[PDB]
Amino acid sequence: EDIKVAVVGAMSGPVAQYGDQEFTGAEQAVADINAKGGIKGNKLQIVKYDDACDPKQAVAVANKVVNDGIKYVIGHLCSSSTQPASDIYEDEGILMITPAATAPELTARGYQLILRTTGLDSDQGPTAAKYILEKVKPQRIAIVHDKQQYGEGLARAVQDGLKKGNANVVFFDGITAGEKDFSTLVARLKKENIDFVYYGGYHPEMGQILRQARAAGLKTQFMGPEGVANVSLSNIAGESAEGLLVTKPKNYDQVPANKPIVDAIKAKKQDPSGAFVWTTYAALQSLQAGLNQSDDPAEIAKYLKANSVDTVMGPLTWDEKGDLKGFEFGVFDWHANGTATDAK
Repeated sequence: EDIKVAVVGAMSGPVAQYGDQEFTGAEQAVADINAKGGIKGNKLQIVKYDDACDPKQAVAVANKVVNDGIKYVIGHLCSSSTQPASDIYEDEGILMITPAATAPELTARGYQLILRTTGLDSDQGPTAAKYILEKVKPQRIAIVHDKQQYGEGLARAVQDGLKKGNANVVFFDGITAGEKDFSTLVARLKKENIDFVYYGGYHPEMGQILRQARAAGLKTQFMGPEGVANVSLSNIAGESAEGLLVTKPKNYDQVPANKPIVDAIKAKKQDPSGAFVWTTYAALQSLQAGLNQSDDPAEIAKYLKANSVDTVMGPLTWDEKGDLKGFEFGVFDWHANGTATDAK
C-alpha cells in the first residue's frame, strides 16, 4: 500500500536548475528504496509540486499538500518559500524535511516538525577550528575579518573554538572591505610572528592580503570560508594562492560507496554532481529510517532527533530545533590553477 511523499521545489522559473537537482535525487532515492522492498513492503510514491520559489505559490502548495492528505514533505527549496510553508505544515502536523533551505530563522521559532539535511554557513566555523587544532596545530594565530556579518560571525566562531582548545590566538582584528592596501596588517603579522591566519570575508580582500603577505616574505598559512574560494582569486593572486585552506561542501558524488547512485543517475542522462542531489537523497533516507519506526510525523521527528541515521552524506544527527548537529564542511587546498583538492 503506497506511502505518499510530497517533493516540493522550483520546477520552473529562475531557480529551476536547482530544483532539477532536488527531483533527480528524490527520484533516485525512491527508486532505490522501492527496489529493495520499500518500507515493510509498502512502496514510496512521489507527488511533485512546483512552488517556483515564490512565497505566494508556496502557501498554495502547502494548503494543497494538506488537502491531498500527505503527511511527509521533502522541501521546499528556497528559504523564502520554505518559511511560510513551514507555518502551515507545523500547524497541520505535517513533517517537513528541507534539503536546501539555509536561513537560520527557519528553525529558530520553536517548531517541532522541521528538520534539515543541509548544513548551514555557520557550520564552517567549527569545521575550521577543528581542522586547525587537529591537523595544522599552528603556534601563533591571528584572526582577521571584514566587519561584515558573514566574515565576522565566522571569525568569532573560529575564535571560540580555538580558545576552547587552548590555542594561541595572538590577535583578533577587523579590516574594511573595499580597501586595497594592507601594509599595516602585513607589518603586524611579521612583527608579531604570526604563523597562521584565519580570514573571515570574501575573495577581493583575501587576494590582496595574499599577494602582499607573500611579497613581504611571510611564510604564514592562510585559511578562509567558502566566500574566499573563487577562480578569479587565482587569476589575481596567482602563485600566492597556492596552499590556501578553504572550507566548502564535500563532494559526495566522489565517495566510493556512492558510486552505484552516481552510475544510476548517469545512465538516465542526468547530472549526479549537483549538491542538492545528495542532500535530497539523504532526506529520503532519513524519512525511511523514521517510517520504519512509526507513520506518525510527530513520532518520526522525535525518533530522528534522538538517533543517528547513515546516509550518502555519512551519519547524520539532529539537534532539538531541527538542524544538523556536528555537521562538517570539507577542507580543501586551493591551487594557483583555480583548482581545489582535498586537504590533509
